[PDB]
Amino acid sequence: ARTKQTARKSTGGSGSSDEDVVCDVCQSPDGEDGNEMVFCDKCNICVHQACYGILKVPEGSWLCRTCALGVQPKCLLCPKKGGAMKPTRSGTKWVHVSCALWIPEVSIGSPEKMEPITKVSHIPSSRWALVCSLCNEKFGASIQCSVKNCRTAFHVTCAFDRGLEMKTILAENDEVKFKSYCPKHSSH
Ligand SMILES: [Zn+2]
Ligand SMILES: [Zn+2]
Ligand SMILES: [Zn+2]
Ligand SMILES: [Zn+2]
Ligand SMILES: [Zn+2]
Repeated sequence: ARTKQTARKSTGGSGSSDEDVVCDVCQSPDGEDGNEMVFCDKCNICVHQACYGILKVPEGSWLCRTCALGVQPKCLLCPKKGGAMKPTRSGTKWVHVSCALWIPEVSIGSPEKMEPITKVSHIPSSRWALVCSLCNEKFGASIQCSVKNCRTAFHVTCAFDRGLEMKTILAENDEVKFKSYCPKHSSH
């Protein structure tokens, strides 16, 4: 499959194939050791292996789940269509991987496969009650700024699309903490 590669040829020039391409899930621009950035050959999103559950990069074509099934579903947790999505346990509904990761109560189940997406019902009612301060659509679940006593709310996908600071911290047991910061509190 087509992957984003960073290296320097003997011909000179840039050291990256797709310089403006980021992972659709975590928006990082770089592949990592054992963690290639793989393109979907239909919708052209690029995703880390570890962000989407790609155990091994296929030598042939690769399609994301929604393209492989020929569907364009909405996310249960936000109003955005398109992007890296995974199905619920029974296959009837779909959730953005980023929404699932950044909303704490959502479960991924298998770290290797990054699916099924479960425990959506464990999201407390307060996240559904909030109105995203970025798009103002009374739909889906919103998270809040990690700053002390800042309760500005936003969808995960809206946070990514509007340039908010979305931070991941890696700990020694290989768990990952997911933090988010409103515009006023973002570092950049
Ligand atoms: Zn990623
Ligand atoms: Zn696709
Ligand atoms: Zn979503
Ligand atoms: Zn929103
Ligand atoms: Zn804030």
